[PDB]
Amino acid sequence: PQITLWKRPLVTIRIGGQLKEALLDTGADDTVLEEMNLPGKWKPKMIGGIGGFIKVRQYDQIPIEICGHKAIGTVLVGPTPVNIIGRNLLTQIGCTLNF
Amino acid sequence: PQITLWKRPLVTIRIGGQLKEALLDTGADDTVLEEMNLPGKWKPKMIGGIGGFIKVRQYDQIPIEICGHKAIGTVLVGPTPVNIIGRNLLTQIGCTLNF
Ligand SMILES: CC[C@H](C)[C@H](NC(C)=O)C(=O)N[C@@H](Cc1ccccc1)[C@H](O)CN(CC(C)C)S(=O)(=O)c1ccc(OC)cc1
Repeated sequence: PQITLWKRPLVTIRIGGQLKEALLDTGADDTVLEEMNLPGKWKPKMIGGIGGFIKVRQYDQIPIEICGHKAIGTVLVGPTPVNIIGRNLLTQIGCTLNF
Repeated sequence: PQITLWKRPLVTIRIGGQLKEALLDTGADDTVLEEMNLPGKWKPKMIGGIGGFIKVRQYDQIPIEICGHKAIGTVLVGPTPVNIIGRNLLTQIGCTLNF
């Protein structure tokens, strides 16, 4: 799709069999989802943004369908203000910025 | 132009006499610039992201050129680690996400 930006670019994602809403975030290096259970091993990680750093759980090689497009990659889980799809997965689904 | 997301989507902006590098950020509602002593009236604001909230100064109707495209609107100024072009200005330069 072509998505304009007069509203937040929120899309439905499917992960671990569940539907969620998530923000397509070109200013995010990584994908960070609100607290949830995901299967498999994870490792502790810290990530930072505008207000400082937070602790997250890093799950590698997780499948996620974003607005109908398949990705499989690293998903961070922790106290993010909103579910965020970052560049690691935006690149996988062929997302570009255009003007 | 088309901008891929393999790397941070940094572009050159002009506001004042300072050319700066800023992120084209679809995850940002508002535009947030690194500390700079802009002239004019402002209002205090708090904005929140990963790690919590920071205090910024809200300046209105500020001309900013983004990649040679003229925009004018609200810019938030404070202790962000990166200059952030938000949706309020991305819409004005006709920027979309595409996949
Ligand atoms: C991967 C971790 C994290 C998500 C990301 N950090 C990095 C290093 O990519 C980030 O915070 N990304 C930021 C941009 C960024 C990048 C690097 C360092 C600091 C910030 C994000 O794109 C915009 N922000 C709003 C979001 C959190 C809903 S925001 O910046 O917090 C924000 C919040 C409110 C705004 O206006 C209301 C505008 C912007």
